[PDB]
Amino acid sequence: DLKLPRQKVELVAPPFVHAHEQATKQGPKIVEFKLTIEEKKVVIDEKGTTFQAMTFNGSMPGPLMVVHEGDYVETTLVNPATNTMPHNIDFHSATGALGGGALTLINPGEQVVLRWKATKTGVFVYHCAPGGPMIPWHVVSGMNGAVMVLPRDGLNDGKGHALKYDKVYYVGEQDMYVPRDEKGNFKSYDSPGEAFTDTEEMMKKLIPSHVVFNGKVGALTGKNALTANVGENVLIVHSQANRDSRPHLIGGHGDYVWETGKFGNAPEVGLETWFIRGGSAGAAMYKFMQPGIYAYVTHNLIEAADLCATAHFKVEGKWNDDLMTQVKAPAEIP
Amino acid sequence: DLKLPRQKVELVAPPFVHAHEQATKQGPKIVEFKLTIEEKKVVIDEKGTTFQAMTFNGSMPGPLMVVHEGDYVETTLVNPATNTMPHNIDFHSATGALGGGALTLINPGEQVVLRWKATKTGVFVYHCAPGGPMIPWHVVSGMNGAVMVLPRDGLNDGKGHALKYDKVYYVGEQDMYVPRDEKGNFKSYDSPGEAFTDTEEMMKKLIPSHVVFNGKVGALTGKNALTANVGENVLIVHSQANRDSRPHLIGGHGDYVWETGKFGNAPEVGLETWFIRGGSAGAAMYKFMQPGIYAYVTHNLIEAADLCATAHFKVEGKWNDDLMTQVKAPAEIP
Amino acid sequence: DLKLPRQKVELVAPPFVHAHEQATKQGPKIVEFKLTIEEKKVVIDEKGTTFQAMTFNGSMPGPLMVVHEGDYVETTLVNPATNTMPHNIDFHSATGALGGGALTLINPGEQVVLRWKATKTGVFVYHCAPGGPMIPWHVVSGMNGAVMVLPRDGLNDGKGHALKYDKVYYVGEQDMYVPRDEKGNFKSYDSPGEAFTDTEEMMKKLIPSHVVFNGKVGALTGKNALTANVGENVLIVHSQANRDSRPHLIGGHGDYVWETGKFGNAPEVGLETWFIRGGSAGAAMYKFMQPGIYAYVTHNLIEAADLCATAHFKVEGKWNDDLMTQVKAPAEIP
Ligand SMILES: OC[C@H]1O[C@@](CO)(O[C@H]2O[C@H](CO)[C@@H](O)[C@H](O)[C@H]2O)[C@@H](O)[C@@H]1O
Ligand SMILES: OC[C@H]1O[C@@](CO)(O[C@H]2O[C@H](CO)[C@@H](O)[C@H](O)[C@H]2O)[C@@H](O)[C@@H]1O
Ligand SMILES: OC[C@H]1O[C@@](CO)(O[C@H]2O[C@H](CO)[C@@H](O)[C@H](O)[C@H]2O)[C@@H](O)[C@@H]1O
Ligand SMILES: O=N[O-]
Ligand SMILES: O=N[O-]
Ligand SMILES: O=N[O-]
Ligand SMILES: [Cu+2]
Ligand SMILES: [Cu+2]
Ligand SMILES: [Cu+2]
Ligand SMILES: [Cu+2]
Ligand SMILES: [Cu+2]
Ligand SMILES: [Cu+2]
Repeated sequence: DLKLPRQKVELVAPPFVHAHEQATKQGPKIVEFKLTIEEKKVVIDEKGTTFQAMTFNGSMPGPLMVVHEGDYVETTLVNPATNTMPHNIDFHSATGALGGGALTLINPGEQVVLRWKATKTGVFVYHCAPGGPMIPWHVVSGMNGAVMVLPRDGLNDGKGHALKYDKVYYVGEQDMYVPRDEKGNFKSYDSPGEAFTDTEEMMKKLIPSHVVFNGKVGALTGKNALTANVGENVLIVHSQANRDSRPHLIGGHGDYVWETGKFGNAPEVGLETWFIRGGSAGAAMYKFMQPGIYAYVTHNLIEAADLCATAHFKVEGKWNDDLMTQVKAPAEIP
Repeated sequence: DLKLPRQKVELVAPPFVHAHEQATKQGPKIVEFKLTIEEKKVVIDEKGTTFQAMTFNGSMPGPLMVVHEGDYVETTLVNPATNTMPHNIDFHSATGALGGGALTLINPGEQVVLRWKATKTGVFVYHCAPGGPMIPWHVVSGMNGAVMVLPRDGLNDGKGHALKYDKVYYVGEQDMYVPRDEKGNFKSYDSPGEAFTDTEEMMKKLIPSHVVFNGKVGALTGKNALTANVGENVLIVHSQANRDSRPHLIGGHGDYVWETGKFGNAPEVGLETWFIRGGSAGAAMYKFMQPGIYAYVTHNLIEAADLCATAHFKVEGKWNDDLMTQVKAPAEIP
Repeated sequence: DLKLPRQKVELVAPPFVHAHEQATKQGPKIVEFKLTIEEKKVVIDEKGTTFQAMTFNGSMPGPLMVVHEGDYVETTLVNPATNTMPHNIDFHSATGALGGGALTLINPGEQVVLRWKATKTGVFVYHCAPGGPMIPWHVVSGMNGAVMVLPRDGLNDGKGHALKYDKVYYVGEQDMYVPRDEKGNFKSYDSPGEAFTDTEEMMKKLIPSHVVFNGKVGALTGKNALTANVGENVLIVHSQANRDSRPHLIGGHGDYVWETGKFGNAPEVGLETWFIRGGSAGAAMYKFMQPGIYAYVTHNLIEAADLCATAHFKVEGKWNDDLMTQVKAPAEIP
């Protein structure tokens, strides 16, 4: 019935983002994505704590899907028979049927195909929402990601100037609720079903045990640090499907920030810390001016340093002494 | 002394709103409202948990009061002798005397009349504030509502285009603190005074037991779902007098949103989730494009699904397959 | 190497702010500040609870530093030998080296001199950040303040009109984590090092025991109330280095508010309550219209009334009956 060209997208694991154009001369197309649900026990910290995760495509967050305004997004959702629970998908970018959730419920062994038109620009959460108390449980178990709907002319600053990024990263923040036993050690479970009772009791007290980026403490540090060069404009897309976050780039700024994540609104300029409302994604762009290590954190510093919510950037380039200099190194007080 | 025409308003229970004009050719008037305090034990969940509520006009939230910029709002506050405590009222829309709280303290058996000029447009909280530790207790017991001060020319989009709503609903979100006994069951009390000690201990730990719309789990579901039709522009006013909230219309958007609630500022466009700061009201308008059920939630999904914060909309009209379609129904994986 | 005029600033204790110009015809200069770290046991409430504080210049918050865009800020940080721990400083206003933290780590007995160029306007947090789990601990122990970077032409409303304040106050909000013993009394400790284990356990549960302005319950009340006169435009700078806050002036408004704190963005108008994201500072200006007492609170009313987060303003001038009047004093119900 709908006769537009079709384009397949090969999704990639976060924090990377599949190849895409910013400004395009393509007209609308049907863009085809596939997500396969995987339920799996994973390690979430350096002490070896385990967690019953539920994921789109094996990752937390699920992959970033990128399209342009007026595209039709056609998603094949697959729930293999090796899973134990029904799942679905709700796109905050979509209109009707609970974001698609009412049309995508699939038992283990089934798949479904949903199409929605991308009428609203910005970055948006997607997540599983199977019904009732299951909705929060599936989301905080890892079943969330994001989709970016770009204007066809790319991003702008709201004063008529183009904003082009040199690279984009997707940082998905996940609040996790891992119960402790009487001795005070984290509990491990054999199945998501068995984790449910204890996990729900903890969830309703609203305090996470862990808050992590990309699924694990230290995921985006060391070999897996984010990278840039002095002079590069980097877009950081940040989502949180359940709980607020307050991103901050230590040693940098948000030069242009859409904290509510929606490109019909002009970005704010020159922020120190921005706010991602639980159930939303936002985006910040920064042109790096200095080399060295930066940390990207939520600026609840207890969550950042003690609960897991810290990423690093390693930046190459030349140090600018005009911007900052150590006038006198540490020395004994006169 | 002040010689303007007087107009009486018959308040209605939320989520409905008394009849009013958007744009008006009336000039300023003295608009007269009456609020009668009622203290009462109420049921707040489907399990039969009870709660010592304190309310304006018998409802949680108190009713929405609607006026226009430059009107004088004259409120008669009544504290009948059947109540046990002093009460007052603080309007965030008003200027001076702690929002009127310093001029409205009334013991059981008394009434008072306050007038304030509506110099600031937007939606604003009102709440009881009797002094000291009583202030939070009365507010989280249900003594809060909102008032909407419209521009005389009605709402606009900040680019010169009128925004007219077809209907308005008021959703008041209430964080409730109900203590549990040693067995882990919710406690019941014979009076608000007796609930005070246990309730205050719990309040200071900052985690609610319930978060509800319109006073009870499921208040705005079933027979009492909100309603609309495809093509209707609906304004949703949302208040939270004590704690943040992150409203989201599942399957829709906020087409025009004043998250800080104040109409001197242009609305933001095309939001997925917005943020209501504790101690404020905000407003979002959406033109429905699809029929069916929508849920309106705070997008802390634990609060929404497990603690009570979910409303429904039932929308009539024709399904738009261009916006969304199930391409292939659930079927066995090839 | 850098040959600009030098200007020394004598810092003053909050909530006051050192003398400065708004709009200036001075060009860039090197502005020189000195901060001396002090670790000390302090009383934080009227019951006599003690707390192991760590401070810049002996105060919580540290003093407000005021400069203009394009100034170079040269800070001497001193860690006297009477202290027990290493410390450093991170300015959110600065670019590179973790905001200066990577260049300013000093042991007891040492000092360091850092210079950074003020390229971004607004109000910004500064705080200690010595590494790892120490980062949150030093911040919630009191090691944070703010710096205001003004445009050279002073503030404006984003529609071409100047906004000039008659006075400025700095309100620093501090979340404190004081553990309790088995009887339920607050614990006291002999050193910050000894407070660390118990304090960290409590911090990771994310619920503060106290939330205070200017370091103590009631700090900004009584003799130490903030003051103004009817007709005065007052700027209130508010910071929170770790946790969100929702400032509200009871009986007033935010006439012009930069909630994200950055003067490259136009202020919002006519707010009731605004939001300071943890890890940021914001600023609100209000022209007082009515005399009397006002309270300035975070509008989580439990935090304000029960945990310590309330300041007062005493305002002199003539009462305006047009804005508000008690039409009928409290009287028996007919
Ligand atoms: O950045 C969005 C912001 O910019 C304005 C112009 O100030 O509109 C720009 O962006 C629109 C959406 O991308 C474009 O269609 C428009 O052509 C462009 O000027 C604002 O209207 C908008 O809020
Ligand atoms: O939506 C408010 C926003 O729109 C602007 C114009 O961009 O002003 C409009 O609204 C004012 C308040 O309602 C009107 O008085 C004005 O006439 C109208 O243009 C902005 O100034 C304002 O922030
Ligand atoms: O208040 C900042 C806001 O105002 C605008 C004009 O609408 O720019 C003003 O402020 C700039 C920064 O101070 C000035 O450089 C400019 O000259 C002045 O018009 C907006 O661009 C800005 O976002
Ligand atoms: O050991 N179980 O709580
Ligand atoms: O049974 N009372 O806690
Ligand atoms: O008495 N100590 O927990
Ligand atoms: Cu699922
Ligand atoms: Cu959702
Ligand atoms: Cu009351
Ligand atoms: Cu209030
Ligand atoms: Cu320190
Ligand atoms: Cu910081």
